[PDB]
Amino acid sequence: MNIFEMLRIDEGLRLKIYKDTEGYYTIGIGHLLTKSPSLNAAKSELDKAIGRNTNGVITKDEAEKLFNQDVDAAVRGILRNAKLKPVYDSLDAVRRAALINMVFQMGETGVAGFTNSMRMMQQKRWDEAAVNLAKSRWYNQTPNRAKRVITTFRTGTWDAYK
Ligand SMILES: [Cl-]
Ligand SMILES: [Cl-]
Repeated sequence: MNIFEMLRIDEGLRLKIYKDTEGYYTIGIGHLLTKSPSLNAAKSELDKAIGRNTNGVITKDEAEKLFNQDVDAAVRGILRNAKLKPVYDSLDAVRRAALINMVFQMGETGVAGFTNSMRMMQQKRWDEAAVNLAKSRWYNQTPNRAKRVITTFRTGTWDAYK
């Protein structure tokens, strides 16, 4: 199991524009298109991204191309973030994939505000960090996905995912 397979499970795969859990236009493998309410704005953002007139539909190939770019952006975003980097560098391979999942779903930004968890993670206080991670909107809104990532941090295994 790896990051791609892991996010591919958490996000699903859709080829038609859709509303995510928050009602934002999304497509592919968790690719947020826009925060706005206009489907037009969504379509326009889609076409700009894909580089053709999609008419709100893409193929698998294109979903997968967005997915690659998004994972890559996430890694590079952690690495460039002063608060995340050190976190990421201290972790083992499984756990980094968990931090990358979070960053993917919520932005470097949303992630860096879990300071307390972050610091616990850096100290290797697994059970405590897991408890802290659970006191968040993130968990209350998407509890099953949050639990998988959380076990992941806690155990440093892929069990949540098998
Ligand atoms: Cl893009
Ligand atoms: Cl969920």
